[PDB]
Amino acid sequence: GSSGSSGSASKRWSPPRGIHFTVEEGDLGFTLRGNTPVQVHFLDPHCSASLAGAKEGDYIVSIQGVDCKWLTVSEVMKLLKSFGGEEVEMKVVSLLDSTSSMHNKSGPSSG
Repeated sequence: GSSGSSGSASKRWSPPRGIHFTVEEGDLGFTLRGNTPVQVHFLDPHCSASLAGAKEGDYIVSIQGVDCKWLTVSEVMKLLKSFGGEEVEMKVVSLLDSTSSMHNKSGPSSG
């Protein structure tokens, strides 16, 4: 095991979660947007993945053990489809990064 050393300036991802559900080869209830790692854009609350115990913006890392960190949307989609109607184990990690920031303002117009 290990913890770390020195203040290495670099992004940090959370730990991978363990989801348990049965893919749906008809209505996943969600989609995959972006490039990679693809995220979970829950479209339906009564979907499946969500009902399992997932969240939004969930970045899939692996599916049943498969590597889904570089894979895109098509890939994963297939990696998921393949496991249609089969209880798989999806792992997602949360992204941590600064947020909010000051910006310039604008002025209204007359009439």
